[PDB]
Amino acid sequence: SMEQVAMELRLTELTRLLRSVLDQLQDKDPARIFAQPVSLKEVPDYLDHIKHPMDFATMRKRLEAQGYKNLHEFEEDFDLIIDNCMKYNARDTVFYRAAVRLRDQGGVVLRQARREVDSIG
Repeated sequence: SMEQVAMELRLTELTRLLRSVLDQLQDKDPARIFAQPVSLKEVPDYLDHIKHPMDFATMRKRLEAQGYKNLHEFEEDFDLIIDNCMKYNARDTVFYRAAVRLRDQGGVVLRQARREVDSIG
């Protein structure tokens, strides 16, 4: 149907906008602390601590399959990156501090992304 096509075009345009959002958030992580999944070879206990691991590469896979239907879903995954790190790592660590700075800087970007998603529809 044409209605199904139109819905698919909207998902594609959302995907474009989320791709640009993802780029902008990841630039706020120049250390690349959040680029890849925590390795279970190097942190064998991780899944005892963290139930839903997340990272920028995993988000990019989901994005490229058009797997985010709305901005809320994408924000949920970004918050997991931050929140997981702030739980596993102590306040005094470079990892925790990196997550705080990512959260603070990413807020700016997400605030305008929400406006854009509502504005364009």
